[PDB]
Amino acid sequence: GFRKMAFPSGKVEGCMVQVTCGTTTLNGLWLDDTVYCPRHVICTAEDMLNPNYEDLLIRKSNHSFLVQAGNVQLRVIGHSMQNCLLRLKVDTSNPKTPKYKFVRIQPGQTFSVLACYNGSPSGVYQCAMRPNHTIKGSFLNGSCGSVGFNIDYDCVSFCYMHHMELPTGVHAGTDLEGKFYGPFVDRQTAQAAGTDTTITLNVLAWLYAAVINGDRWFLNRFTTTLNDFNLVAMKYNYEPLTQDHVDILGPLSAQTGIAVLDMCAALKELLQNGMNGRTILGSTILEDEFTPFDVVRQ
Amino acid sequence: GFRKMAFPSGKVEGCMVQVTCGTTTLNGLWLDDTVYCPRHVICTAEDMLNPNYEDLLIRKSNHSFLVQAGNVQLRVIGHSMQNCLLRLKVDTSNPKTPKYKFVRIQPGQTFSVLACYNGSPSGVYQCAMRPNHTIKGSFLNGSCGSVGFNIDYDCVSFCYMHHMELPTGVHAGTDLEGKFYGPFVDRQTAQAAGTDTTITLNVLAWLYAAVINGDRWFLNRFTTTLNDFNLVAMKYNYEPLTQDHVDILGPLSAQTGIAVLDMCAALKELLQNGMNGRTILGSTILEDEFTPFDVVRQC
Ligand SMILES: CC(C)(C)[C@H](NC(=O)C(F)(F)F)C(=O)N1C[C@H]2[C@@H]([C@H]1C(=O)N[C@H](C=N)C[C@@H]1CCNC1=O)C2(C)C
Ligand SMILES: CC(C)(C)[C@H](NC(=O)C(F)(F)F)C(=O)N1C[C@H]2[C@@H]([C@H]1C(=O)N[C@H](C=N)C[C@@H]1CCNC1=O)C2(C)C
Repeated sequence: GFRKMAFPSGKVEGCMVQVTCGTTTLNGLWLDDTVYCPRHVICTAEDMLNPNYEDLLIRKSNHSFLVQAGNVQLRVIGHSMQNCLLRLKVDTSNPKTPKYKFVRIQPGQTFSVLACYNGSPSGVYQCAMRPNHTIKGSFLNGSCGSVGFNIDYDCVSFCYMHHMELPTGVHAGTDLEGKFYGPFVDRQTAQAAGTDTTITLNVLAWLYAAVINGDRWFLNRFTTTLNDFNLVAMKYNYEPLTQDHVDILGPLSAQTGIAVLDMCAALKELLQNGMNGRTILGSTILEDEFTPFDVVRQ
Repeated sequence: GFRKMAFPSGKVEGCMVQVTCGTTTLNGLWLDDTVYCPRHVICTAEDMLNPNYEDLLIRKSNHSFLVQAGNVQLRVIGHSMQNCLLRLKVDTSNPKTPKYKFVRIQPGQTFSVLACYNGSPSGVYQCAMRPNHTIKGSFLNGSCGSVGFNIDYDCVSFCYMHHMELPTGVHAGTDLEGKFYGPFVDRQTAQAAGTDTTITLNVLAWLYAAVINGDRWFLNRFTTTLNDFNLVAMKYNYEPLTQDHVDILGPLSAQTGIAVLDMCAALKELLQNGMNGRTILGSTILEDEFTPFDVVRQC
């Protein structure tokens, strides 16, 4: 009784459309009278080596954008570029527009992804912004324009739009202002991320999830200092723990009766001695894509 | 890049309502002018061992059922009992009703669950119907009436309505005709899941996914017949493979060039010799809720 859960996607499904330029098709996000989509929709195998997007956009008209909201075609009455997105103005305002915000998420935070193909939603899953600013998604051909989001009350916080897959199989994209997460550019050329690390704050939160759910085999009577634990974190490619992070784990610490630095001693033991064929919440690996907030909500 | 993915939940979100009888509230599924919900909504510590549902139902008027679709109350116009569900006729037909059907999901097949509380959807996740007819869900108090479903093209196939949690932490419920999956009853009494077994068709799909992903340390050159693999599998509480299962794995065997029965011989050795601390797709435990359809669609 503890698993990856995505937000219900209906508020986002009502905003998904299909945007086509010539032979290139991807998904767009339709909010009020604006459609947001990745700008490389205007590209045709000049995806490579030299996308000069200013040169390629000046040569386009409104008429060269075919935007389809289901059966209906919306007419583009304007267009501008913002960073790596296009903002297409259309004559119709989406009646299904939810209360929404655009936010830029921090590494370690999680969001739900609505994977779309030809404007049509096909799956929903949870994932996280990695410390190296990639995401470990599931995106196939035609998935560009799919969005990541969180929902607070009735408000959809859009945080990700999908652009590309790196050769390691992880993914890269932008916020809804079109600025990439990480060092990447929307050009079909080989690009690497920085070396990733494990999200220590999330592993600790998931260890609290396990205690809350009856898995306590890994606890122990020892404890450790912050710097003592951080020395072990660095050896195993975990990111350092901050007093602010300890402060974030306060509510989970209270509800379980295990001080943060005690859980760190437990984690230190799991890194050093392995898990010895046992499981935690049904997993044989230390899970790092649940935030403290995700654990409390579940 | 393989991961569990749920169907987009919007088509079901627009059908979720709250149903309240006195002190007990749970979720209902509003399609056209019918609201479907577990019948134990009419109970009040009559839940204990022996609710007499026909007795409790005859003693209830339409006005005792408080049905709320978000902001607005819906008026219950009639009601009947179908197996372990109530069917509430309301005066309003749901304008958001999608194309739908009611299906009986089979052991081994997967579906998405929209977990709801007080008629408000809170999360979506994917589930397998286990061979012992339970599901390994994530349901808290108030989750009853949450539904599981698949979506084909534009049509929602409803297959599950949540009723209860068994002592091992797994969950039981019914199809949308109110017939329970498994030998369970909606009575708060001593009940236990049967012995689970492992969904072998899905473990084999997972090994194929691992081969597609470049991991093939577990392959060997032994051969096995279907019958000799099934005899070993049952010794380890694995489901035996059927004729149809071998056919279902055709696409993945063709894609990888590994004959179905050769992957069976790979699995047979894993069952008999363990993993010896090696990992498959990052895990020392064989996943059995990822279907051959999920592997095929995610490649
Ligand atoms: C994977 C590929 C080698 C093709 C390339 N990657 C690199 O060039 C890199 F090495 F720089 F990453 C790449 O993704 N693109 C090439 C080109 C865009 C993009 C693209 O096709 N986006 C798809 C949108 N529908 C979603 C992708 C497709 C497959 N799975 C996804 O997620 C732009 C960078 C303009
Ligand atoms: C777990 C409990 C000991 C309470 C009991 N279980 C057994 O009696 C068993 F052990 F027999 F299964 C049980 O579930 N119920 C008691 C009673 C219904 C049901 C119930 O409360 N359903 C909840 C619906 N809102 C969802 C559950 C709650 C907690 N987590 C869930 O999923 C009925 C069988 C009429």
